[PDB]
Amino acid sequence: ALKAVLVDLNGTLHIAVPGAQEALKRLRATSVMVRFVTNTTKETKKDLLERLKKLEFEISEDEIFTSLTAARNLIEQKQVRPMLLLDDRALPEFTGVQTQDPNAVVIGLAPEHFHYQLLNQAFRLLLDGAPLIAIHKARYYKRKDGLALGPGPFVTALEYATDTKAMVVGKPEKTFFLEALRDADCAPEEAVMIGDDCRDDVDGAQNIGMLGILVKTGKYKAADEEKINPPPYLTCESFPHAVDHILQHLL
Ligand SMILES: [Mg+2]
Repeated sequence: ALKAVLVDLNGTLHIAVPGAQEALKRLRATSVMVRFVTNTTKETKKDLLERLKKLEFEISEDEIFTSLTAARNLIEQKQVRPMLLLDDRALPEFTGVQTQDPNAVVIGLAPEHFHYQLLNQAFRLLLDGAPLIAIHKARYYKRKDGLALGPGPFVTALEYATDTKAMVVGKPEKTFFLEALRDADCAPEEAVMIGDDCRDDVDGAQNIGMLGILVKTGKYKAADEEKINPPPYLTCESFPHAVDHILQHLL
């Protein structure tokens, strides 16, 4: 009955977690589809794959899925020409997407685009009926010189200005999981997500009816499992442990 396993790529697989590359080879001995997922506004599948190959994982490219892929999929489903308020680094993920005469607004973390004039242009697309698509809505992030504005304040500004709500496509939001699961052509109920983040990874997956496994690596702190309802289907020490459980109980 288990058809797909989604695996967070950051803190679940490396900080390389010991046993991970072996545990994954073991998971592959089954027929389960394996997907490697992350929220990102900046990173390509090619870079992420690279980083994983360095670390001795056997992962192919068609297996990495991100916040950006979710946005490309939605773009292609809605058949819209987005204005891409994205870092120049994300744009390889949108090659072949039409952006001229735009009729949609896609917004990630794009400081160089996060100025009045270009924001006002986006505003006028939304007044005209353009859908607003947000990669995610984080208030801030940490950089070399301290906390800095993330994409969330700027999504909200556009939302405030137009009295509309963005479709958010990054974790914990439902779209991230449904698009990740799209290539397995399976129900969320027939999949599991493994992450070190009880909210973004595990609660997010379980809100659409996936089984969520919280691992005590990466950004996990003791009693994180207690902050969500219901609790994670399973909380365990690491990715190799998650995997043994899956082999035992779910396959
Ligand atoms: Mg992570």
